[PDB]
Amino acid sequence: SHPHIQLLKSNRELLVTHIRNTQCLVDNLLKNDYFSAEDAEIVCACPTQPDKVRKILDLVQSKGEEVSEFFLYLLQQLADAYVDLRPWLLEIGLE
Amino acid sequence: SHPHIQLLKSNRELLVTHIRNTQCLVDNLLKNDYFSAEDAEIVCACPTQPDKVRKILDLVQSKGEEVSEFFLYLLQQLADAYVDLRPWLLEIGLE
Repeated sequence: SHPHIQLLKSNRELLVTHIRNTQCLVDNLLKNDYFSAEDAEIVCACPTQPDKVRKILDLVQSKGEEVSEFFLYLLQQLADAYVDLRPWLLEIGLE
Repeated sequence: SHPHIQLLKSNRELLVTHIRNTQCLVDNLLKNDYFSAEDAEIVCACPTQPDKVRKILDLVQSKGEEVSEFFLYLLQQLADAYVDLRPWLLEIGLE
């Protein structure tokens, strides 16, 4: 079976509505040779963040289980990277 | 005065210990023409994440108030980008 692909296909709405930045995702997929320039360009053509997430998920899924697993670990990494600053960033406090 | 520079210089330890990824930061500073290739290379030479954060802060600060403000808004943006996935990513559940 493909448990990581299934995770993406089964929780699409969560991902589509709750990823507010797709550039870090594309940049990392490019750097690690999972996305081509072509793939990034296709994602670029999608105007809105939700539309872009949909495209990214569609591409990742079609590339298969290993790319899907890599994507989920990337999300984990990114979600953890700056999370411990969240309290301070409210206190300072930015517009 | 330089309130955003002061914010970086006064909360260095928080930032140095609680930023776990510097690549998104460098990538965005490069894309927006605040960092040169030279600057990225200098950050690259720092082995550990804490060492890299120190270097990034030093460079941002020396570039001045507007770059410091941009940096703080970047941290805000990045901290918000995937934060709403944090509960799900525990549930699934990755290594």
